[PDB]
Amino acid sequence: QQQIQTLVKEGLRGFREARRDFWRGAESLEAALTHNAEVPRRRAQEAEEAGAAL
Amino acid sequence: QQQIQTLVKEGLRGFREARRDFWRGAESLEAALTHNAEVPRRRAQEAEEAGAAL
Repeated sequence: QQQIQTLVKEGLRGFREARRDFWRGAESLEAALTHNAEVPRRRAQEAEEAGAAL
Repeated sequence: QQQIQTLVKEGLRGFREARRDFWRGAESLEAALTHNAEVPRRRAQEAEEAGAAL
């Protein structure tokens, strides 16, 4: 109950916190790499706006 | 015929060359100051294009 129960119950919990927050970061970065890429060549205000999001 | 005829005939001729070329420069600069001023605030490719003409 000290070691193995605690580990199963609440010993993976901050690894799983960090991992879901971390893949959330890459979800948003995957989306903003797309966003960064949808910039027309003529544009400059869209370029700095897209690039700030990236 | 040496001095006063020559001066009347062809003695003002390079002053008048320089002056009409010079007011021509300011005609085009008056027009390009207008041109420089017709730039929408959103724009950056129009800004550098207008500004190069100025």
